[PDB]
Amino acid sequence: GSHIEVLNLVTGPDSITTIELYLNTRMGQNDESKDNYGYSEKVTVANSSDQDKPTSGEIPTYSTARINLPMLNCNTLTMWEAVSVKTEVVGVSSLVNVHMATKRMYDDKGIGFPVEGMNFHMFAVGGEPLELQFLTGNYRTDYSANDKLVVPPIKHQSTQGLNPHYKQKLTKDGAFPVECWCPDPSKNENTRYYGSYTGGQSTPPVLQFTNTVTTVLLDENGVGPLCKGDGLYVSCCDIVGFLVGKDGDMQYRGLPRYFNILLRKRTVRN
Amino acid sequence: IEVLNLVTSITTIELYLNTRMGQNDESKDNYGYSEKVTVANSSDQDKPTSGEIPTYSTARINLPMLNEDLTCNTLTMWEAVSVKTEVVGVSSLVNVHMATKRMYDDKGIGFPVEGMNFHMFAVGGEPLELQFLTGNYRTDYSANDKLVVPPIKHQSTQGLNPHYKQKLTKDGAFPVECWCPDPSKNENTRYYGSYTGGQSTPPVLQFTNTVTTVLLDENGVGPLCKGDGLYVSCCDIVGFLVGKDGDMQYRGLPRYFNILLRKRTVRN
Amino acid sequence: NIEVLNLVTGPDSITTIELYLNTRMGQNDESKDNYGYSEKVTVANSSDQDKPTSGEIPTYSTARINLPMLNEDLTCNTLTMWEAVSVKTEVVGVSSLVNVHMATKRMYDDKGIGFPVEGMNFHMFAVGGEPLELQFLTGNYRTDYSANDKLVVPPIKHQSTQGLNPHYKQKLTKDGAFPVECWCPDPSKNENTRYYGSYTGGQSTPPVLQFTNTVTTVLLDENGVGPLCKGDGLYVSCCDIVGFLVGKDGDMQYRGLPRYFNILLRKRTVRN
Amino acid sequence: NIEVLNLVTGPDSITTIELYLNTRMGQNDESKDNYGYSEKVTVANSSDQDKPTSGEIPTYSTARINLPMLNEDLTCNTLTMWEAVSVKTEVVGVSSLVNVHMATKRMYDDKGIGFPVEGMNFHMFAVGGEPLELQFLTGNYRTDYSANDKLVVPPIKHQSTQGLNPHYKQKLTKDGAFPVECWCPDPSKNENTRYYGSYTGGQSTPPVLQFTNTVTTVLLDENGVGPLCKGDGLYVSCCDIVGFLVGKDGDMQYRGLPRYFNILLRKRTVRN
Amino acid sequence: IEVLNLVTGPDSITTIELYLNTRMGQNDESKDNYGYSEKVTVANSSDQDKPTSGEIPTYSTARINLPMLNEDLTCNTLTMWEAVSVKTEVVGVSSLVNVHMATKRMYDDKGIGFPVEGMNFHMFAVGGEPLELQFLTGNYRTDYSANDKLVVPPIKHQSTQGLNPHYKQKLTKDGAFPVECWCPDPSKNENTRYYGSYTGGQSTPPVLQFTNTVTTVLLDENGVGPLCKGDGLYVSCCDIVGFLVGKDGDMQYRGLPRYFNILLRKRTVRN
Ligand SMILES: CC(=O)N[C@H]1[C@H]([C@H](O)[C@H](O)CO)O[C@@](O)(C(=O)O)C[C@@H]1O
Ligand SMILES: CC(=O)N[C@H]1[C@H]([C@H](O)[C@H](O)CO)O[C@@](O)(C(=O)O)C[C@@H]1O
Repeated sequence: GSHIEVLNLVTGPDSITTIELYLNTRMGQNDESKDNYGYSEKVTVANSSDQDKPTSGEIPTYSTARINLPMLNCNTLTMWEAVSVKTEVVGVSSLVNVHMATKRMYDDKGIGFPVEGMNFHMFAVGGEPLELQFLTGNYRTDYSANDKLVVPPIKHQSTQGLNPHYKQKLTKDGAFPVECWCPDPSKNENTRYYGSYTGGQSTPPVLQFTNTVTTVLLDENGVGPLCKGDGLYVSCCDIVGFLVGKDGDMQYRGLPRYFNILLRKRTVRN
Repeated sequence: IEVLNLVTSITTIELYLNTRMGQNDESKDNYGYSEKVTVANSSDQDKPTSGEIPTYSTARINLPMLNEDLTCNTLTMWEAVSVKTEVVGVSSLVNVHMATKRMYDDKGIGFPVEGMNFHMFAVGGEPLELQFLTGNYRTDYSANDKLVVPPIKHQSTQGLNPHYKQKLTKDGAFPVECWCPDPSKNENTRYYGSYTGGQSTPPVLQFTNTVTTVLLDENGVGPLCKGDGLYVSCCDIVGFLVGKDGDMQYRGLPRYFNILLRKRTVRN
Repeated sequence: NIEVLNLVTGPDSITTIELYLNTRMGQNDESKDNYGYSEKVTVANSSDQDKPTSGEIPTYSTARINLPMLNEDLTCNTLTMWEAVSVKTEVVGVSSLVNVHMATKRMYDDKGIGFPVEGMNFHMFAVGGEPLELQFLTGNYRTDYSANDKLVVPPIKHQSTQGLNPHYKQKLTKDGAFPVECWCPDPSKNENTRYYGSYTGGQSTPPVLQFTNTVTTVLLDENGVGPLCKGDGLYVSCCDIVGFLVGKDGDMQYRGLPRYFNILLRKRTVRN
Repeated sequence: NIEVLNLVTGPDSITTIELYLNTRMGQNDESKDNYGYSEKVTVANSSDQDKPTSGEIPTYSTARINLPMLNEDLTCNTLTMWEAVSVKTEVVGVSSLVNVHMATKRMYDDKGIGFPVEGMNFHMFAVGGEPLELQFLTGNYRTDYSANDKLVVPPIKHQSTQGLNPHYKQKLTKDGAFPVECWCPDPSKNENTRYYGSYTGGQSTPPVLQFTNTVTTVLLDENGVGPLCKGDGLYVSCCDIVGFLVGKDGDMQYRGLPRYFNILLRKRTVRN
Repeated sequence: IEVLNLVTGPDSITTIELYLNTRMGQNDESKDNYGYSEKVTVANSSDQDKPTSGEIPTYSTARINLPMLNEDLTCNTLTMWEAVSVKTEVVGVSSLVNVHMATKRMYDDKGIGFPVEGMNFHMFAVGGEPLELQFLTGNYRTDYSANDKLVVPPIKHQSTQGLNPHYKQKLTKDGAFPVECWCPDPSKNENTRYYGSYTGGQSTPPVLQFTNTVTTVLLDENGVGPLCKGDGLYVSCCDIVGFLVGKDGDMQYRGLPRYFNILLRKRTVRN
């Protein structure tokens, strides 16, 4: 029904390190050598809810990585503590393109449709894998066209709400569908996550990019994510809209995300 | 309640509430949605079908029973200090392959869940106090006798008539469309709500585990839990699912709560 | 104006006033159908034949509240007045807009939802120590209000009233009588009132509304002085249009919601 | 460059100026029909035949206000100037946009509301101690303004004026005469003026407007110095376009609203 | 660069003022359509995506010479100009209050001409060296050979539809680097501050502000601003305010100029 012991900071030289990385988008065609890279395959639409079987590659998934940190280690131990992150979406300016082979405005005389519609942006930084809760708009969705997707082995009506028997951890890049996995708010004590969704059909994307913003990862007690086994975990998804082909066929478009994470040495009980 | 000193003594309570859009049985199809919306032919024959009406989610939590010294003139109560609350499953709206109407002459995406959004939560030391107010005084709720609605109707209930009140004491039973928070009461509850209307309006939603909502009032006093009960209420409508033929259903999402409480001494 | 002196201290120096105002959208009789809405909107054939029907015009809501009497003697060197310090105010019944089964026009070839109340939003409130002072300004100087002689409008019309003509003023002294479309707060007066307003227009625009019991609006001015209640009267005014209800055949009515107020006042000494 | 010294204190060291400016949308004669609107908008057949009709072009509103005389000996090493410290400004008549019964196009097969005034919004104001300095910049260098010889525009046309050509400048010295479409604030000058503006475009966009008497805008710069009023003149300028009125047959006109100002000034000593 | 103390006293501060005109595609100030692109064209297929010359917006940029600081470049410390703050505005916003140009129009040829509307893209950067760029495109197959004055990579690969760090550049030429395929490199630009926004969609209302009252601080979290290498200050921007829709539905980008007023101070550094 209703429901690590942190000591002092280590000071002096080499008590701080920074980790820098980017994650490329996982919209469905996730192979950097292939023509549709950075987009999904063409979206298809189920005839009925009990025949909802998306094609292989039409499904966005989370991006994720584990980064090795310098090895630190007794009655106490030292852990890396994530203090802050500077993060930005890369390639926003690529959306200033209206000459691609797309549907166009004004009786074939106007601009090509820009990438537009649904936006979904999330990132997470933690000291262990992001903990996931299963929740879907259709419990009957059949993911069997792509056995590389990680989804529950059984299906039940209750998964259109919150059924806590259906959980996971984000342990693989380009494998956990966004549409059915979300952060588990009853866990993730050692991760910070931030997300937004703007829906609708052809909604204008609203995006910003700057190298001047720092996000503090410390909690209300002044403690950041503590990196278990000297691993830092970073996850994200950045859907910026749909590309609309000549005939009306549509694909998700995603952009990469950059991270610069500041960490510090923290002594902990052992 | 005359509030005295803090006891120096803390606890947290964690829970979620599932949405009550109308199909509220977790074992059946369409859980977390309403039944198909229907439309009255006239205002004097406005009788929603059973299960097409969203209602408030709510629960009462039994807190740890505090020692009380009835021989003395003070008592200890739990005081709700703050809450971290989030809508769960927002990413589930990133789905345009469901059996829905679709864009661009049957070649484009399925329509995502879109349209009206309604988001509210409340945390208090007693049931959320409600005021009746409706868009149509004549609405007939008799297709579902489990709904809690007034026993009589009157034209004046399209505005504020203070003779029509209730308390949110049952989950999945009080229609959002005719009950709102009573701003003349709720001295011992904090509530927060928003509505964004229109037909096919983009949902705009956020989720994070980093935001704390302070529940202390202007005197530094949080909700005080009468009889060791903590009351949590919400509703989170994120839009409508548009079926192939244009039939529509409300879609709602669950809400998570993590409430911090402390012991407070009060006059008995 | 009033010469403001020190605050009065002690255990009787504060009071609070709580009230609500029901909306005045046009059908303002609580015993009748369509309460809280206007009558059906009609459209002029030409600007010189612009005569709204009775009850299709929203008006301001207003009340004067009697405060506890101060000053048993009025011949004194100084007097005491109630000073409004702050207000907690909310729009009531926002959740009532979560209703798409009313007898309305509907989406997707008669299969989808009923249209929710949507379109133009207009929200304002005022708290003062005397009636809200008003300036006339209209979109059409020729508008003929004679279908309803209970509306308070100027007795003469002139072209210049489509801009600001300071010869056309009034005070908000009657509930449900001053049309919103032709009367606005007079920004050259209202020294003893605080007012706040917003407008979001367009045809079928989503209403965007909030409600909470946690927000206090401070009424003190830049000198730390709130509205001072002349004759021990507190004046509260508002209007809250949340959109239009679209009937089956396309006919439309304004929809308004009530507003709640909880006002904190304190005793202030003034020169007499 | 004026060298600022100390503030002058004591009685009579502060003054206030209150005024309003009526809108200059194109029909700018308060005695005539359509005051506060433009004439109907016309559309060029080609960029080399872009000759707007007289009265279809919004212009800036502006006034020079004579301040109280600062009488003093002019031969000494200091002088006194009025310094504008802050302004409270509001758009007047926002509630007038709550009107959907005017002779307009209407919604839902001639059954619904008249279209409210909607679309493009442009709001700007400026307070300074000399005229607002202007930069010419246009969307079409060939625009022919000769239908109305009272408009102030450059005497020559050149392709480069579709960007910033610093040889094309002016000063806002006349009300209802400088078109908004081709004159903007010069950001390389205006050291002695503060200006603030916003534009929201699109075709039928909802106007989003606020009004309150509770907001003060500080005019002091980063060094604590406000506009200094040369020759005891205070310059106020604005434009407030709130959208278009859509007539029965689809003909459209700009609609503007007046703006109110309350400006606080103080005496400042300057080097002579 | 090892940053030491501020230089104080008379002449320790200077200001730079400039504007940059927009580079939408027709970038010749003596010709018609200046400040706009040429007419937008649409590829028939992905492998025939070859924009016409002049239809492609590029970044504006300039390097400004600052007062010379070091007569002897072999001293054990040197002085550099440090950019502290910038006041920047988009110029000519009021020019968008124009609905009588030769455009498509509303309401069955009776209403207003369409105003410039749709996609907005706004960015500026101030730094002590050229803005560092990362290549990223919506279509690796885009053929820029209709205009060999555009600076783009000679070899393009599918991986350029995401972030491939092998594809970088520096913004060293005005009116030459297309916005559609070059963005700031977030893994570099340690000595530049950049700010950008994009609002997309088809006919979206432009939402724009202008004022002379806002100062943007360029100091980083350590209190250090961009340090001007070789006494050069680098300013870059792009301000797309939408499209002009011609009578027949043909569309062109419209851009506006941007003004900058930059305050700089003398900073000692190790040499
Ligand atoms: C709100 C309302 O009154 N709905 C009524 C509906 C609608 O008028 C039509 O279905 C059109 O949607 O008709 C019913 O026969 C039905 O379908 O069950 C009765 C129901 O009470
Ligand atoms: C604003 C206005 O002038 N309304 C007038 C209307 C409208 O012109 C039409 O009904 C079209 O809606 O016509 C009336 O005969 C009516 O219906 O009562 C008189 C009324 O004065």
